Amino acid sequence: TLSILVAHDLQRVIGFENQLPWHLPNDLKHVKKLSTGHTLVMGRKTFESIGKPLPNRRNVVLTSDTSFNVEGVDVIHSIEDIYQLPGHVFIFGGQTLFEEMIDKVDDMYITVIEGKFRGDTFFPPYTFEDWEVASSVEGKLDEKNTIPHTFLHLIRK
Ligand SMILES: NC(=O)c1ccc[n+]([C@@H]2O[C@H](COP(=O)([O-])OP(=O)(O)OC[C@H]3O[C@@H](n4cnc5c(N)ncnc54)[C@H](OP(=O)(O)O)[C@@H]3O)[C@@H](O)[C@H]2O)c1
Ligand SMILES: CCOc1ccc(C=O)cc1-c1cc2nc(N)nc(N)c2cc1C
Repeated sequence: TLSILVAHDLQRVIGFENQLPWHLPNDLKHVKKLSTGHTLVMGRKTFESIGKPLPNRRNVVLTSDTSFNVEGVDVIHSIEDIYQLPGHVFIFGGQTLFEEMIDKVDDMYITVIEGKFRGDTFFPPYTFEDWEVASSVEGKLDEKNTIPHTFLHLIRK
């Protein structure tokens, strides 16, 4: 299976100055639950943003840099390389990867951040005419997690 994994706000903002615009521990827990034991494919900027590979899963970085050879990270240099990766592969960002992959993926695991943030990078537009809502689950709020959010699993019709 090839899936997108993304958090975007009400206006599809995903990032600002190479980081997330929001602090939301529960979204990171969601990512952990979905992708542990599986594969993440990410662009070079996203990787440099996190700074090290995420534990307990295969981290794959897409870059044109032929000098890229980082411990605990597998590198790929083409979109076409993604299709040779076994198991459940999650397209992990950022904007460029999402734009390149949204027409190719089986499904999407979206965390809708129910706020309006300043962004400089965006998830591409999509329509529910093309995507069935397999599930929609409201995130629980508390002291550590104060921004309303909804976990959507969308499957291409
Ligand atoms: N909210 C979220 O779900 C989420 C998730 C991840 C990231 N983000 C945010 O997204 C933003 C970053 O997005 P971005 O678009 O600027 O960068 P990005 O997608 O993370 O990385 C862009 C880089 O990926 C590489 N790349 C992409 N397609 C390629 C291809 N076909 N062949 C070779 N290399 C390719 C290139 O690296 P080289 O220049 O080295 O060739 C390119 O410059 C940040 O603000 C970050 O915080 C948000
Ligand atoms: C680009 C900055 O994003 C991060 C920085 C730190 C951490 C820490 O776990 C996680 C993220 C992060 C959260 C994310 N959350 C969701 N729902 N989906 C993603 N595709 C995603 C990707 C990254 C990279």
